[PDB]
Amino acid sequence: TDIQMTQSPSSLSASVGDRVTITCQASQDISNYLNWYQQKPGKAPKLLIYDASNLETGVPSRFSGSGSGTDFTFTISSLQPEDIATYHCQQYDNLPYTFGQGTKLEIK
Amino acid sequence: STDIQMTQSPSSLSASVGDRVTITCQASQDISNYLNWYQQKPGKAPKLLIYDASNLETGVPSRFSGSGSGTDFTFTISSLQPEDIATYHCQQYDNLPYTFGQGTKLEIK
Repeated sequence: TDIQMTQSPSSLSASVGDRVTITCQASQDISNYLNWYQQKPGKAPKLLIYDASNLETGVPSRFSGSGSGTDFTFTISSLQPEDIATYHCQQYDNLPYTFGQGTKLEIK
Repeated sequence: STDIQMTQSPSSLSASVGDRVTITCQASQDISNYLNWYQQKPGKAPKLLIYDASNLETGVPSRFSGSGSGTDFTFTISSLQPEDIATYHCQQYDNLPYTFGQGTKLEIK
């Protein structure tokens, strides 16, 4: 009965300056309880956005999140080099707080 | 409140099939037992192995275990198998933002 998180796409390539758009779907209504993490090799995954739309400390304004209920979107308005990473969503409405499969970003 | 910093050790290790694997995570503040351990393989969701410090998640092999409460936590793979080669992380969920250790990458010797 775990909540199924469906994250899209699995990987994508884009150019510096480009808008990057990633989606997650929860298998049932999780209100606004969705986190977005950023992961670089050898480093701790880092939470950038929480409560679907709120930014953490030092997170630049080019990052945003939207959505409520069952459908959520993570956007990077203008891709920068330091943004190359794998991103994961996570719902924290009901335990276990399950994650999406991740999206690996790469430069074109 | 300052974000909780998880200090995970070691960063990487090599061992033989069957070996006991030991990973530790120290929290910068008391997080009671709100600590999970995940396995990360390329292209996949973080897979929950242990939750609330010491509980085995449904369907996960019993060779995976955890202990600790407060600040000092230990994760064990009692006998390393080839399918267990992966990176492992701890994560606290006592308080948003939920924060991860830096990970431990395993390899076969």
